[PDB]
Amino acid sequence: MQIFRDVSKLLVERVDPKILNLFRLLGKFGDEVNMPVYVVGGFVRDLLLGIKNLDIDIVVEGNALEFAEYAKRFLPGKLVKHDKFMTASLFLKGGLRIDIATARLEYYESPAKLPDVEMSTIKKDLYRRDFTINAMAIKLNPKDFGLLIDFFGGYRDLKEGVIRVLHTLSFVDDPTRILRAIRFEQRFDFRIEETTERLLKQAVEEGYLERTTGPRLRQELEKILEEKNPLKSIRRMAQFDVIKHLFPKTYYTPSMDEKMENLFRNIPWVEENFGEVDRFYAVLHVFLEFYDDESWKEVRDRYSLRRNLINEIRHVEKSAPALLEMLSERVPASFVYPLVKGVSNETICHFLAYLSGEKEGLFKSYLLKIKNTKLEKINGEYLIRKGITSGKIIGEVLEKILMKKLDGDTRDEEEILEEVLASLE
RNA sequence: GGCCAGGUAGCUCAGUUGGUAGAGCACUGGACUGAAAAUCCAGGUGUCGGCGGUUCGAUUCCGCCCCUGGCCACCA
Ligand SMILES: [Mg+2]
Repeated sequence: MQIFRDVSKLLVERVDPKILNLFRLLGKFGDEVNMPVYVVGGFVRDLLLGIKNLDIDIVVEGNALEFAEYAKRFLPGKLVKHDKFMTASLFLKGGLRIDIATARLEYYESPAKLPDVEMSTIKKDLYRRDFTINAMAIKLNPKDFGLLIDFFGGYRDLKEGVIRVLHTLSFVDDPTRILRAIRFEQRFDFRIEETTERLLKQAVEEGYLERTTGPRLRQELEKILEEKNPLKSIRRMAQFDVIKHLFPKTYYTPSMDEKMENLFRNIPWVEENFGEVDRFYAVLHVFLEFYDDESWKEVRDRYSLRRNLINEIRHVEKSAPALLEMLSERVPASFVYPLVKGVSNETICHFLAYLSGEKEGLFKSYLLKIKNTKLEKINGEYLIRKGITSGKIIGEVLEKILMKKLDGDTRDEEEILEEVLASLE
């Protein structure tokens, strides 16, 4: 299979001129310090796919700290060195960020061994990457500038739309990929080929998913839910039995599946009308239903979660069937008010996950009715001017006139107020 | 530097239809007992992190900061 290709034309045509000049300069610097310079990762992939990619990952063969320190004087900005893994991050004044890493054999020799055929060193660095499409590099050195370097066939997999791991232990080294793969499947329209699907299933069933830290898995989950087709992602994780390994007490049934369908269907509506909605907590709302205190404590400790989330969830699971019967009997909005009263948008999404069709339209209508229709006059300071006073009572009265206003009867103010006061006797 | 969480008495911590402060312990004495391991009934605790805003009124609703913890900052 063909390894090297010429992307130079694609480079100059597609890439932003600023980033391009940065590439040129970095390559030249590399020639000056006798270090081969590459740009690697998602940038290459997106470059082939015609997608804008801001973050740039540079891989040099040599000391990356020396290369960065060398490129700092010529490039305005702030250098942050981490001497652990020999990596540096150079923040340019333009707002761009350059990530520079070291490619070396962990033995090698000094001075730097000259270029070897097939470029073993950089190959060794690209073998550690997750998927073939992210395993490709591009040489920035002026002589070789615009050289696409693909050992593992990431180009072929890019044309055929294939998600493929590098080796059999890929999911063992970084089980987070189990999620990421799925995300990629939904990021583009791509398919996970047979072997890595087997490797994924094996990885999940062997409990490598639980070994990894919570926050990373939560991060990849959040990234998954912000992609284009969340439903297909959730169902994909369901196929691989990922959901129960992430959340032990969550069992994915056709009922829960339908809930997720309604949920993702109604999320754009809530986001439109009620504003920004966290999709992670929106999904956990359905997932974490009927969790006992122990399990909730564990799942909250693993992936850090709001301590008040379980209260909202339990509120929903408390008022859901009653809500169903309310919408079934065409009950006035005054009775549906206390349930959705002070709740978060995520809670509202959860409620919407329980219904479709006529009940959906009705609940949305009542929702928009509650969102609007707030107040005109009277309330507290004006009730001070009147017979009542001193605390809770007047607030109760407020809720009364609000309820009479939500029942469909609205004319003016003190008329409804007088009705309420007459009913207080 | 990025992200996710917390701050409630001296300590560890609960508390959402906004509506006047909560539990165990820290803390003392006595009954039984020469004394103790011990249990019994028990004597009062708050700028609810800081500050604006909405409300008659905010620990709560919201925005901006202070502080603590965790994840991450080769691969990721
Ligand atoms: Mg980067």
